[PDB]
Amino acid sequence: AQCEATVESNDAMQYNVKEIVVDKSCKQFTMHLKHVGKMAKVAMGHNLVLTKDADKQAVATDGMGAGLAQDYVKAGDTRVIAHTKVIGGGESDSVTFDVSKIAAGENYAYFCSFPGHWAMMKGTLKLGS
Ligand SMILES: [Cu+2]
Repeated sequence: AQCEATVESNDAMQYNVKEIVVDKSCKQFTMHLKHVGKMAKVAMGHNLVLTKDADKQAVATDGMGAGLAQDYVKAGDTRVIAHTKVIGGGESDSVTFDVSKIAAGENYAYFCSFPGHWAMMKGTLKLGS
């Protein structure tokens, strides 16, 4: 609703939403992440990272080497448009980004960069109205 969406992540390594559509009327957009499971962040942590589809694996790979304290996102990664921190069960986080950083027709991927999670936790985001 509005210029925001909510994605729930669980203990089975899956997002509940696979597609997010950003309305052209939005200048800013907010992504809310809820970890609805009950596992600790050191075992089942989840975040939400947004990049072009092409940068997915490169960003996830560098992110794994950043560490948990860095939310598994390489500090100042120029390929990451937006990202939340890594959360454990019972928690949540939000990230707001400038819609101008998004282009029509372009393909964007949101995925979890916690080690090994990217291959199963990913979705598509695009500008469309
Ligand atoms: Cu995850």
